[PDB]
Amino acid sequence: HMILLVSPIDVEEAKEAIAGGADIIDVKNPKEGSLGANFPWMIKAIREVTPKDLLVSATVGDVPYKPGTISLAAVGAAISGADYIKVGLYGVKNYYQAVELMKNVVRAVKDIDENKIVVAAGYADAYRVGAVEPLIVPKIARDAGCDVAMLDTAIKDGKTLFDFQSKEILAEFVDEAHSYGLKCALAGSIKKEHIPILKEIGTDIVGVRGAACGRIDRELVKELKELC
Amino acid sequence: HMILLVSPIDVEEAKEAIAGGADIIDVKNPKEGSLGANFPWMIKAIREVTPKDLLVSATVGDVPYKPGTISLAAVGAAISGADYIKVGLYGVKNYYQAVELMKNVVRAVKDIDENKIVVAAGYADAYRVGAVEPLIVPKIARDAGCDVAMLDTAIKDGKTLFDFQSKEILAEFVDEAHSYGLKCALAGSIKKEHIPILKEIGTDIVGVRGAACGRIDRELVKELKELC
Amino acid sequence: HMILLVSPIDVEEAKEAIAGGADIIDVKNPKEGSLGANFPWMIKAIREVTPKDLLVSATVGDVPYKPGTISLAAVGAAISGADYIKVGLYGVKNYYQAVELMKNVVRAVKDIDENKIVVAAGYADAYRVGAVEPLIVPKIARDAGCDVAMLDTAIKDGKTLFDFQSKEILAEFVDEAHSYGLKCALAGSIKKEHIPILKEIGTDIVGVRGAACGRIDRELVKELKELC
Amino acid sequence: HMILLVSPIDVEEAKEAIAGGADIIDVKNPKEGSLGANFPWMIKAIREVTPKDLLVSATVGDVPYKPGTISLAAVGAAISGADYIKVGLYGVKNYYQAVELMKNVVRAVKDIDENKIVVAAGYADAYRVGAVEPLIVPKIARDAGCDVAMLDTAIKDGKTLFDFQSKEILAEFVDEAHSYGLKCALAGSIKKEHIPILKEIGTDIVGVRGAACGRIDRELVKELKELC
Amino acid sequence: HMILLVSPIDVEEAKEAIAGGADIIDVKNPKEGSLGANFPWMIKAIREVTPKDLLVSATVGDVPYKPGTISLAAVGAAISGADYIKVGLYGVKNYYQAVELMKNVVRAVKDIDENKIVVAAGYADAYRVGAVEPLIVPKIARDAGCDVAMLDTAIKDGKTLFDFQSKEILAEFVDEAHSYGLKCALAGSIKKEHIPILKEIGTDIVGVRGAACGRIDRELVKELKELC
Amino acid sequence: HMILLVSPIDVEEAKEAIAGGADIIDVKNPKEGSLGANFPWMIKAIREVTPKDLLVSATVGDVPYKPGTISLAAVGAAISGADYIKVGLYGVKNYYQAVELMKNVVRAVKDIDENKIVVAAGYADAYRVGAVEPLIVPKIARDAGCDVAMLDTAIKDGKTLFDFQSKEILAEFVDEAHSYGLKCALAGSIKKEHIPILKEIGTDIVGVRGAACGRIDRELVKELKELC
Repeated sequence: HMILLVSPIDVEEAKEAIAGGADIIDVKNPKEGSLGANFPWMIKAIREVTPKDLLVSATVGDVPYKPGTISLAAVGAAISGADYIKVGLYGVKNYYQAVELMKNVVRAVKDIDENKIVVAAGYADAYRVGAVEPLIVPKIARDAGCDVAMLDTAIKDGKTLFDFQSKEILAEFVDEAHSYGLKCALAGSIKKEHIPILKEIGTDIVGVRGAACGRIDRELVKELKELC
Repeated sequence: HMILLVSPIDVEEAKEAIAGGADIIDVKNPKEGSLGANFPWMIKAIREVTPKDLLVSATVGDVPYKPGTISLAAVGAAISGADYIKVGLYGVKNYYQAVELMKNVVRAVKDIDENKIVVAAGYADAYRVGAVEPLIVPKIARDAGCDVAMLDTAIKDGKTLFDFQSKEILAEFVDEAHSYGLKCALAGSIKKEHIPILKEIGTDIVGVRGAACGRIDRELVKELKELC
Repeated sequence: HMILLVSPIDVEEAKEAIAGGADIIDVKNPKEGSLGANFPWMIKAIREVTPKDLLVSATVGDVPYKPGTISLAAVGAAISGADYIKVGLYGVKNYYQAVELMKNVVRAVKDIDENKIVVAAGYADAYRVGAVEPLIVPKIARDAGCDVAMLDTAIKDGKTLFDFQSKEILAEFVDEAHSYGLKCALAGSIKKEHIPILKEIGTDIVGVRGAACGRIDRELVKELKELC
Repeated sequence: HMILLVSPIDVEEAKEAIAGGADIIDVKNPKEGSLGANFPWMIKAIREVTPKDLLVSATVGDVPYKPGTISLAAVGAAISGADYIKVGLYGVKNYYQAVELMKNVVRAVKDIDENKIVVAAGYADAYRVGAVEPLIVPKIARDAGCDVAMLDTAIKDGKTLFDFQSKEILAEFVDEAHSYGLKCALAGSIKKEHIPILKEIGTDIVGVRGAACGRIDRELVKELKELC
Repeated sequence: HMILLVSPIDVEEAKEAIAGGADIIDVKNPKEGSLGANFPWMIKAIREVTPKDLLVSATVGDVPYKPGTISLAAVGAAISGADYIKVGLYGVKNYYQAVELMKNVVRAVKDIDENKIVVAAGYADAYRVGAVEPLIVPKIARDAGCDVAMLDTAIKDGKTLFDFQSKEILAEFVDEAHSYGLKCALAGSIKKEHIPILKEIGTDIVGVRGAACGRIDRELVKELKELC
Repeated sequence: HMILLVSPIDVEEAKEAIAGGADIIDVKNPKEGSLGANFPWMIKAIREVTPKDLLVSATVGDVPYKPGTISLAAVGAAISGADYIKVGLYGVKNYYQAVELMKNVVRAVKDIDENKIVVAAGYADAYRVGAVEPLIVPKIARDAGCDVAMLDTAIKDGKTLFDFQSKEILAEFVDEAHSYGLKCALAGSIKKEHIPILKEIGTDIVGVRGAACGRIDRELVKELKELC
């Protein structure tokens, strides 16, 4: 079974995603990057509109290597109502820098609530932005004590997760994350056609917006949910 | 009268700064830059050790132009016990970018408590790092609804605030901040010799570490406090 | 009352600008940048064709921080017949560099004739080119002993002065320049629609080319002059 | 016979260079680069102190590719009293850019006085600064209608002309300049030991300062003059 | 008499070039740059399909300044069947770096076969890519002991050899190469119209592809051969 | 059992390494980078002096992403007598670029001699130079059909393999390479103290120079060999 994560642009789109059967309502800000951070008031508004039985995810940004700043930002997201706190490993260049930043984020979030989930997200197209190698995100997540290893695309030019990573390499990524006791989330201009492929490789969470649109349509969210 | 702000490296140095008569205990992390952010657990530990009649300040970083990330970081610092939240205007390039970021930080902080103080900090040596022009900091603080306009040095190579800014320009900066109803904080490898000059021009807050030292000595803090 | 400055590409366009009622005939070279310098023979030819009761302006370039070179260039422009000598503050990064360069240009020009006018020009979109903050241009002009504080756009991609600066900030810029005894010139793909706004805020000089057009039409210059 | 060119730092050093037997008194500003431009008032003061029978040289800078600005700067230097106007081919990247800039400088100077001399100067160590290839300076000078082809060093780290160019390549440079009817000037931390080598290859002008120093000593200038 | 060099994209295009009367069959890989290196198996396949009375040329790349790597690559090209080993002087910045790299390539090739020919190729548009000045290529080839001095274009945007170099400068380049006992090859989006000009100046080898197309046609190669 | 690889600077150092018990004699050129390529004549001289029962290794460089150039260079190294052909994965940015380049090198080498060994070498400190993530080298080597997965240091500032990679991460690297049927070589300012650690984790080959010195001493090589 695959969990459906939807990233609405506003409170109205969140209601649509909820009505359609989305499992996680993700709060991000595309103007600030792939995993750009939205504001504390927006995360709070989204947690307020989201039913109790569903989880809210929020990004802290396509982050530079600033452990202190990002640890404080993760506190801001958690306090604001995020159940999943997601870090875009953008400015971190290698395994060690990424583990150092993520360890501090993990401590910061768990200190707010031990039940909150930390997501280490790498970019499938990291080479286009100089970000940390995506294939080492499962080890970064394992060694930092994260709960979820994720991939998304950094540049939103229409090129998908599958244009940057082969099915075999992605299947290896998922297997490796699972071997470390982690869940695996995959996104990057995902289309309905990609859903059975992601389900097949054992992906735990799929992230979408475009596939549900143009604005989010509950009928299309329902269609995606059925495919999961 | 000038308020003395001291930036201790640890809880032990904070106790030393408190014992010596420091008015504000500033929590920063030099490893992450001039106004590098420390961790939520450190801000909390410092507020716990600091007497209730003294204020705690915390930096959110030498920030990139990421309003959402920085607004969340400001929440993290405020929740952790910071009374003053300081933003290093590093990655912001002009007046508009700086106002947009600071307006969002002001909302994030004032939403928690209208009594918490927001400091917009520019770099006296901004040109060495590509940061926003320091002389427009008072207008950025005015237009973003900040409480304090501050200058510090970006590069810690021993060059002081006075090596980058003339007494006349600094006196103009202080007068302009006061004309907009703001307080003015000045720092940048400040030495004991600089204190009467800063007092003379009407500076509200002086920031130090090196002058109180290599470790923070309460006797040296006392000496600086007497000069204020 | 607003003075109309027109920047013709050749002697024929200058005649058109003169016939249409332009007050200042500005000699620049767009091939070398926003305020690119034209040649001594062109400034001389333009002053020869321009009636004695009108003033000739000439740019010395989108200048790097080379006080000696620019002071010599200001001499070249003045000797060639320029009444206004305009410096594009491009390569100067801060207040101090800009004041040092402009003080030397002011000496070079005032030594020739105290009646010749020195214009310190900043870019409304300075952040796109790394140039000195435009909002400190009035203080640079005050402290260097310039006569006019000006703004123009650095990149000629069709984005105007009003796309980079708000009416309120521009009104503050004009008021500040006037408070220091300076005149204020504003340009940056100015359109006919912008003229009443610029007049309203107390702008002394408006610079155009595109609005008077693709070639300078005397009828269009007349229309702009009537609006001033 | 080799002509001795000396670059004094002030009017007092110029008097010393004159007394020692220097043939050309060169006015440059090392703070602005290898061939950094001094101010119009300094060139004028040097021409005023220099006897009628000696020539004054002045640089217009380590120039960017800005023909208009540099043509105006050459006018400033010529008007100020420079007999030789020297252009440092720094920001020009190839033959065509260098010829375009130099042709305009040549027109500008000759329009002031047909008897004035234009010097195209390349850097022996151009690769260290990205400047135009020094070995093509004789063709640039020929094709732009310059009078002198020159080489100097861009970075003043103590590395000489001979550390960057072999005697054979320099002899070829001199022969080529002579074949085009040009004079050849050579400089670049020249020492007394280098003088017979430069004379041997047929160099017309040698540029010094250090070899005459520490301040210029007329006795050492006399010694260098005897070696020429 | 001018020799016709054609650069086919595959074995089939090579056969067309051969049938049409091409004298040299050049093996390059546009994906890796202007003079990008193809693979050993491709050079071998081309040498096999080419009649023994015709020569095969192969590039080793738009090379960085890595003498050892490039000397080994030249061995690879020679062993693979290349008669002409062409080096694109891309990453070399000046005369000395280019002579050092080329001397090592010459030794590497000569140690395989004394009869194999070494081409030192510069870019007519070197300024666009930061490559060594094209006008010094004849001296680099002379001093490194190369057999051929060549120019091509670095960027394949449709701008030709004649857009970057004047006929006079090219005639000087050819004369200089001949004076050093070298052959001269010229290429850079050459069109049929350029052929009589190149023949007139004494060019030994002309390089084409586009002028023979769209795929290479033997009829078009025949037409170009007649013009040679 | 660990194999001892020694990188001598000359033929005399190679003899010392051989006499001391070195198993692989590695030919590199530090002037061109960490894994800078030496010349064909040097590889040939080393293969000649080395007893036939020992293997010779040679680097093709800290390579840019130029498959054709590098494939030709690998042919040059193989033809010259290298048994191991080592590629420094420097300019390749990700898994895909590295696999593409390495697959071509593997084909080029195999076409010369099936018994020759291809080493895919990554940098333990890749982040300092922008090179491909070292932790994905075992997958690159597996997928390109290489025989050996190696790590070395890019910058020779005295910082070792152990300063950049933890013993656990290195043990994982070795286990992963072995799981894909590869051998693992580790180097990077290795000291005698590091040898038991490398042996413990199952490293197949250890690379040294400094630990055997100052020039290579057979007594010191013998000591290192005993530790292996």
